[PDB]
Formats: sequence, structure tokens, C-alpha cells
Amino acid sequence: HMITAQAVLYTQHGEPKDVLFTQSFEIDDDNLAPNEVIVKTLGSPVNPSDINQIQGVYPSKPAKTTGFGTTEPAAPCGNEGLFEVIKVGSNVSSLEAGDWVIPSHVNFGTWRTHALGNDDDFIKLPNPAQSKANGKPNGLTINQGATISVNPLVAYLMLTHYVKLTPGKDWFIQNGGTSAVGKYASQIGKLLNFNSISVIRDRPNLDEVVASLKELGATQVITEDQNNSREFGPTIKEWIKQSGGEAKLALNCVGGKSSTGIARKLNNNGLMLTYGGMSFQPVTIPTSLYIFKNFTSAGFWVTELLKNNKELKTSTLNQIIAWYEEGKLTDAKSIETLYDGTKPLHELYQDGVANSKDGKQLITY
Amino acid sequence: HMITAQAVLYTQHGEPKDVLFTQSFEIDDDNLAPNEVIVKTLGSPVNPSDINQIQGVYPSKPAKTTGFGTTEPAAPCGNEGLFEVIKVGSNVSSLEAGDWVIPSHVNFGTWRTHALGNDDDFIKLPNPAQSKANGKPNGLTINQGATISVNPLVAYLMLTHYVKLTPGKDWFIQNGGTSAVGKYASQIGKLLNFNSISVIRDRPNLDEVVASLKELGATQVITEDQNNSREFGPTIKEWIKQSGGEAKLALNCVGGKSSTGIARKLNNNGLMLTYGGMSFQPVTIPTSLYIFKNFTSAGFWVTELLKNNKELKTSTLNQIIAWYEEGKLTDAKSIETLYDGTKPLHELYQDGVANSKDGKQLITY
Ligand SMILES: NC(=O)c1ccc[n+]([C@@H]2O[C@H](COP(=O)([O-])OP(=O)(O)OC[C@H]3O[C@@H](n4cnc5c(N)ncnc54)[C@H](OP(=O)(O)O)[C@@H]3O)[C@@H](O)[C@H]2O)c1
Ligand code: NA
Ligand code: NA
Ligand code: NA
Repeated sequence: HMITAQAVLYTQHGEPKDVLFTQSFEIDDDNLAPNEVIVKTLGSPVNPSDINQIQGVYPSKPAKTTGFGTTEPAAPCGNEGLFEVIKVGSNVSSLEAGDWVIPSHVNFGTWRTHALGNDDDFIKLPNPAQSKANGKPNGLTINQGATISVNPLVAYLMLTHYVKLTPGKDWFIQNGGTSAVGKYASQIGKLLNFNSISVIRDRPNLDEVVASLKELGATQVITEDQNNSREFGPTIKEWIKQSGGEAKLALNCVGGKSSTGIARKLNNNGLMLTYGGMSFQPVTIPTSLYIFKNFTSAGFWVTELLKNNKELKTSTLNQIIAWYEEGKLTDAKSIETLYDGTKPLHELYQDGVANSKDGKQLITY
Repeated sequence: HMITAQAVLYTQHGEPKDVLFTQSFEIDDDNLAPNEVIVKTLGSPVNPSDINQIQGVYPSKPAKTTGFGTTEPAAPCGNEGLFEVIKVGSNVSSLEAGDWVIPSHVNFGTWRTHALGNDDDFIKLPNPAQSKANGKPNGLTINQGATISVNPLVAYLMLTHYVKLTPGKDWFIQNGGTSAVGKYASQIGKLLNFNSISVIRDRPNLDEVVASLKELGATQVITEDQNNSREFGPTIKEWIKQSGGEAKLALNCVGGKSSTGIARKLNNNGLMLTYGGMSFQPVTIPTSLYIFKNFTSAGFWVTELLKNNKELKTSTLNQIIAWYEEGKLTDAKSIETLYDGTKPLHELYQDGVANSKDGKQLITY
């Protein structure tokens, strides 16, 4: 009655290609404490924050332990993932075998095959058999379940928790329009009847990307060259005037000249939220917007916001779940790599890191 | 019976050297409505906002009218000044002949010899005879009264209206430490028992400037080179550590690398207020301060803040007046040019614009 599991670990910080390895360890399913549960991993993605943890340049990080049976202290990898309950202890009533779960806290370590925890280390999601038996037209896919805990909540909370946009009338503007968060924000804008402008990098297949973002819910899509153009400012003013509303909110994950351009398109009393910085350039705002247009620039970090606010986390997650079940929200598809034991587990994640430019990478089990 | 007055006007926006002229006009002191008052100018300064109004790049400006008897609509110049009451109408009880007043609102037009207005177009200040009769050790000078409505209120409100610093413990930091507003903030910080760091440009007589700013009330003084040096950066953290407080507020009037440097020195949850800028330097903030340190950057514009808030303006002005009377506040000295009628009035102000880099220019009467 011993389960053999695999985990991706490191003994020292550095680049994933250099420091990651796979460790085998054992879990005893015949001797669970009353509140313990055992889970098997169904899938977990490679997110940028996971990589920064390994590099040692992220301010929140799991402790190095000898608990996986290593020769030296070693840390696990990954914060997001979808798990299935295999067995529960005698006092567990909130979970049963077959339930789908995600970690309730950060630093769980999701790049591995199995885990042992307490029942309150997890949040329950409905699995497809449960959604179907209760008459829902859809159930969660593995990719949808494995990525539900961050990017959908980021987009929802940025759009609803800070400024009240008037339906049909008001606008938000965002850069990184082809990012995962950007695509969730376009869909949520459409569902809540918010107008939006998406700014994106130009590309060889621009017409196809534009059509795809408008189908998700972007009202208009413009290139970074158009974002930089001062002669374009009157066209955008006329979009906003025709709707009878105002551009009240800007979402920035790029920085530099892109952040300047979307800040200039807000009406007076506008707010910018910076939630990423993929350009690695600082946020750059002209003095005149602060002084004469009452502009405010602030930050967003979902981990900090939800730290001591679990009603808000619960209520936001329930809404994302309901929209997936009703067929109203869709995920950006990941490139999936299945672990079948012929290739060491850490090499699949090393490939996921290296190929992240191709798109979101999900390792499945 | 009839007073002949002079006013500096323009019919079109542009550079003061090109568009200003002087217009003669008449005021009838025998025909006052019950609430009208006649005032005579004592002095009015040349501020940067006054020049930008004339240039057409400042969004708050007086309307062009034919009220001075011009062939075309014309606008007056200047927003602050000190006046003496000459005569009041039959229903005026708040003012009497000999009182000192400032305009109650912006866009009044202070580059002129005389004005006719309503009693509520003016705010009374005590004149030196009244301060002396009230037992105060000092009375206001003309320079103090003529410049009291902008720079002292800017410094006071930025320090008290936005974040609450704990007296004796907490810190603010500012750049442009030798500017007029910067020198007022050091003195007000000292009166409120706030600690402060002033960042200044390096200069030949640095030790003398540092001693002088510390005597005004700055706790520590550093150069821009030291602000940018991370080797120097551990010293600043220990200053704050030793005081048992936190750096909570940054005041920015420079932009660019300087704004980055003072932002990096705030503790978590800090606020930056931008109230001025340098030609081409946008405000530049690292992405990581927004996301991981809960940093917020906002603007300050005294004209907009006090637009519809006369209670706040009144209580702030009363405190600045009391501090001058009690000897607790000192002004920077202006270069004063007297109008005696041999040279047209608009030319005195044109010279004041051209020489503003020598120091604050005050035209007196
Ligand atoms: N603060 C928070 O709470 C929080 C939480 C989770 C994630 N995030 C942040 O949100 C961002 C997106 O995460 P994600 O999962 O959505 O990633 P993602 O889907 O893989 O997309 C990354 C985005 O960055 C853009 N990008 C990459 N390099 C760029 C450059 N040099 N200049 C401009 N744009 C560039 C990409 O655009 P192209 O398609 O044009 O290449 C893409 O839109 C990340 O910065 C992440 O750190 C923040
Ligand atoms: Na500017
Ligand atoms: Na100055
Ligand atoms: Na940064």
C-alpha cells in the first residue's frame, strides 16, 4: 500500500535548465491522519512566476526541505495546478475520492505526480461527471481547471473591484491583448457590457488575430504603432463620444512607451493598474496627465489582494466556474505534453520553459 | 471722480515677448453698486503658471472680453497679487478702506494698477497695523502677501491632505529641494514634526546649501548623484530604521531618473505626488514597486483641488498668515521692480519673464 511519486526539485537557485531534477518519493495511503487527504495531479502549467521562483528573484518562495527524501535540502516548483482526490482520512467530510481540487495557498509545489496535505490545503471544483449529472451543458476541461486559480480572477478583479464602468457606455483599454489575462478581460468585458480597446504587437497574421480578439469581446483592436500615433487620437475620442461614455480604466502589463500610449487615451480622473512588465521597461507617464487630468497609477497583485479576503476569492471563483459550466467563457488553448514515464519529468518542464514563447505550456498526467 | 488705470492684456496666445500690450481704462469711484469695491495693486509676481496661460498651454485661463474697452476681445494676465482697498459700496461690511486683500479665485488678472470687483471676489489679509494692534511680533511684508496664494499652500496641502505621517517618526522625501515649494515644505515639515530628506542638484557651495536647508527644517540632504547610487542606499534605510518610523510620501517636481530614485526609497504602501516637471522628463517608476510594494503615484494641482472648496482654502491660508505673523515661516526674497509710469507696464512684466532665472520677479506699485 505504498504509492511511488515523482517531483521536480532544485537544491540551488538558477536557470531551470541548470538546476532542475526529478526525485522519486513514497506516500503511504494506509496510514492517514484524520484530516489528511492524498491527491493525484491531472495537470499543471508553466507560469512566469514559477520560473522567477526557481531563479531566486521572486519575493515569495517555498522552503527547502528534506521531505522528498533528498540528500540535500531541496525546494519544489509550481503554484498552479489541478488535482484529483484519491483517499481521505477518517475526519474528512468536505472532500471525497474523485473530487477535483486546486491548492488553497501559494507555494504548494504543483510540478509533481502526487501530494499529501490537509483538507483545508485545497479548494473543491466540480468535475465533469458532476457538472453533467446536474444538468449543466458543459464541464471543466483539464486545462480550464488547471489555470482557473490565477489569470481568470486577475482579469475579473481588475475590471470590477476598482472603478465602476457603466454598461454599454464606459471603456477600458489594455495592452498585451493577446496574453491569457487579456483574452479573459475581453470576454468578461463582453459579458458585463463594457466597451474595450486592445493594444497588440503587429504580426504577419494581423487580420486573423484581430478577428479572433473581436470574437472574444474586444470592441476595437489597434497596433502598437497606432497606440504611438498622435494623429490617431481624434479617432479614439470619437469612438468614446459615440458611446456616450468615458475611458476610465487602463490595464498595463508591458510598460515603457506602450504604457504612455494607453494612459494618454483615458478621460480625466482615469486609473491605470499595472499587473505585469513583460517589456522589462519601467512605467512611463507624462507629467501633464498627473497634474491636469487627475491621473492615478497603481499596482495589482492577486496574491496580496486575496491574502486575508476569502469571501472575495470564493465569490470570484464561483462566478468563473458558473460561466465555464454555462458555456459563456473559454480558455486560451495550451500546448499539452503528457507525462508517461519514458522521459524524466523535469525535462518536460524544462522544455515547457524553453518553449513558452510558442504559447502557454501545460504538462498533463 | 474717475480713476484712470492700466492693464496688461493680450488678444491671442503666444510668447509674452510677442503678444502683450498695455490698455488704459477708467473706473468711476462715485458710482459703486452696494456690493462693489475698488482696489489698488501693491504687488504681483511672475509665476510659471502665468506664463503658460499666456502661451496657451495651461488649461485654466480667463475669458477674453471687451470689458477693458478694446476693439477685440482681450484677456488679462496674472493669478496672484496683493491689493489695497480704496473704496467700498453701501452694503459692504467685510472690507473697509485700507484693508489688504488677495483675489478669492484664480483667473482674476493681477498684472494691472487697479481693479473693480465685488466684495466676495477678495479675501482679507491683516495689514501690518492690524497685526501690531493684535499683539503679533511681525506683520506681513508685501512680498509675503503677494505670493501667499500658491507656493505656501501647495507645500502645506501636499504634506497634510493625502497621507497621515505620525509626528516624531515618519518621513517624506522630495526632489527640487532648493525650489520655493521645496523650501516651504522643509519648514512646514519641521513645524509639524515630520522627518524629511531633500534631494538637490550638486553645486560649488554644497556644504553651505546643506547647512542652510537643515536650518530651514530638512532632516537630511543628499545630492542627485547620491540618490542614484545604490552604494549610498544602505545609509538611507538606517536613518529611517533609527527613527522608528517609515518613509510614506514622496514629492516629485522633476521627473525622470530623479523620480525613480525617490520612489525607490519609500517603504511599502508609499504614495508619490507629482506637482511639477522638467520639459521632457516623464515620471518613470519601476514595475516592481507597483506590484510588490503597493506603490501609488498621483498628481497635485492646487488650482483644481481648491476650485470648489473654500473652507479648505480659508483654513490653510489662515495658518500660513499666522505663521508669518508669529515668525515661524520665511519666504524667499524676490527681485522687485517698481512701476512709476515712465515705462509701459507690459514691458516690466516682459522683463520679469525674461529674467525669471535670476530669481522670483515681483512687480510693485
Ligand atoms: N500581478 C498579478 O497578480 C499577476 C498574476 C498572474 C500573472 N501576472 C502577469 O500577467 C502577465 C501575463 O501572464 P500570462 O499568463 O497572461 O502570460 P501569456 O499569456 O503567456 O502572455 C504574455 C504576454 O506578454 C506579451 N509580451 C511578451 N514579451 C513582450 C515584450 N517584449 N513587449 C511587449 N509585450 C510582450 C505577449 O504578447 P505577444 O503575443 O505579442 O508575444 C503576451 O501578450 C505576466 O507579465 C504575468 O507576470 C500578474
Ligand atoms: Na508632460
Ligand atoms: Na522655484
Ligand atoms: Na521592475
